[PDB]
Amino acid sequence: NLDIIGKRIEKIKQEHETSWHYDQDHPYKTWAYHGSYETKQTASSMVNGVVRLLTKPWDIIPMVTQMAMTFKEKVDTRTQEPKEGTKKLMKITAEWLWKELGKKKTPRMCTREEFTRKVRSNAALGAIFNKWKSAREAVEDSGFWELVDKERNLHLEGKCETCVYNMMSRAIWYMWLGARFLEFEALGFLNEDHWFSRENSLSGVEGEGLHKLGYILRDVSKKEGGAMYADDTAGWDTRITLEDLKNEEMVTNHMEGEHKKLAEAIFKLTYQNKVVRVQRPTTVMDIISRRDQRGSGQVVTYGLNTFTNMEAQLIRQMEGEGVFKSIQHLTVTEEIAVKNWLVRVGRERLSRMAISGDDCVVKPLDDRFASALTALNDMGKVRKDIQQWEPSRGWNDWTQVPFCSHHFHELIMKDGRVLVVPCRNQDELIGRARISQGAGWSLRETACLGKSYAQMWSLMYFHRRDLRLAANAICSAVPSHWVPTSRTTATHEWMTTEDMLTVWNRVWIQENPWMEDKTPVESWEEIPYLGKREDQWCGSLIGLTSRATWAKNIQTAINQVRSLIGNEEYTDYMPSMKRFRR
Ligand SMILES: c1ncc2c(n1)C[C@@H]1CC[C@H]2N1
Ligand SMILES: [Zn+2]
Ligand SMILES: [Zn+2]
Repeated sequence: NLDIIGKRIEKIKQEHETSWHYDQDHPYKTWAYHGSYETKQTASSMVNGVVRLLTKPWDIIPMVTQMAMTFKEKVDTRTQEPKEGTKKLMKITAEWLWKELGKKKTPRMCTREEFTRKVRSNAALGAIFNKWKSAREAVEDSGFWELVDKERNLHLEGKCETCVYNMMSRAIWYMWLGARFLEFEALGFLNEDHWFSRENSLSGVEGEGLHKLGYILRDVSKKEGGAMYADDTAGWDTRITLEDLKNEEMVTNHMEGEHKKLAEAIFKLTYQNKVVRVQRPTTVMDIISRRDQRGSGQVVTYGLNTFTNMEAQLIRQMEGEGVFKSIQHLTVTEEIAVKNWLVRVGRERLSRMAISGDDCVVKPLDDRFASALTALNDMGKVRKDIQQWEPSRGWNDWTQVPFCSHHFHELIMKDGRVLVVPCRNQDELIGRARISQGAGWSLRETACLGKSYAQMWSLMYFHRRDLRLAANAICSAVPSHWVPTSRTTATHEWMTTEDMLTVWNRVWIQENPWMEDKTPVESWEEIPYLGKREDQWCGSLIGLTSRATWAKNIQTAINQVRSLIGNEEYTDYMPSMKRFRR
């Protein structure tokens, strides 16, 4: 309690000495509350005019148009302590999992140099405004690094002064760039050195890319066993227990010297004890604390979610296979059985899973897994939209399994070769491409963001008639040499000025380990579409009068956008499609 968080609390007390008051009408039940102080401030979604002018039929589709318009009483809930048997299962599994992940890796600190480079090419590290304008400026000023230095030496002393969260089924905890640096220095290696790659972790998909995920699910489907299970957790980040945070901290057992000490401080002082500031309209700032739940940087959150999800799913697999009988208590001989299972078949059981943070697909040895719920429920990983003790429903076909907001189609090229392609409802794709975030977008910057969406569609969603046509239209409407951009940056092969046919050949043929025949594709007409009925099932407007008029008159839409942008060098990509090729 207050000995680890007090210093942080004390410091804030003073910067607002004119405003401090222990409010008696505070709305917190599960968060420990400390005090309040005076503020008065808040980021709505803006429309991308380039993409909207080239997607006119979707102007009358509410599922698209409603996306651009516009629970914190789930952050304020509590998880129960798991039973002794559960805690033992988790500790044995976590110990074994860090050793496996460590066999072909070496923990190490990330550098000021590495951090500086990340900030100087716009990765969302969730920082705040103050003393310097942007992150770009703070990193070049040596005063910052003295602030970082002061904190760094405070952490080696086992104490914290400035590592405080700012709150804003989503909840994002921004920190000041300094606290973010120290998190990255100690734990950045998990992402920077690919601990959750499929090669390293067997269950993981870190860095794999949307073009690989379907091939990975088809490889899991080839294993002998039961249905494919894809159970979503209800508010995963809020169900992370203090026992979870303690098993995650065991990565420090593989560290040495300074690194070990810096990493122990991040886990102890910032993850297993937290200090947060929250906007309350009644407008004040509330200084609240709690020991459990996930509140880390988004990138460390991804890696530790993947770890604890891999652990939870191996234990659910152990329950289905009868490795242990009850979660109340692991006997002496059950412990040795669990250890022996892990050593004997643990790596095989990891390969039966695809795990992306809180998102999983599991192909267990058989369907006993469906009704193996005691460990999963007692660890607090309660399933979404199903009653606590109702057996999971599994999927019989890998092409129907949801994963990372997609499903996957098997698509045969006219030349016999097999593509496994990513897909989702087309209203979701079009609605997202019509949205920008933040202020001060020039017309050129708005055009370059539209071009980023268009090139992603050409590479990932070429098989959707409407998206291949709209992607060609946007790329024809934006000057040929203008560089695609984003403001928060899977593997993004579409972020390039290289010709998209050359990039398609590299991704889907040359570098595709599931494609034996490396014969290059010479034109977009060799690249197939879904069946027309399947395209309609997944949200295509093919067949509607609105869509026919849009396609027939597309040059008029392209020319409207070219007229707004002005007298620039453009390329016509529409003749890459059979119907515009005369
Ligand atoms: C153990 N620890 C770290 C690494 C390896 N093995 C293999 C390759 C070369 C360096 C890095 N990746
Ligand atoms: Zn600190
Ligand atoms: Zn589909």
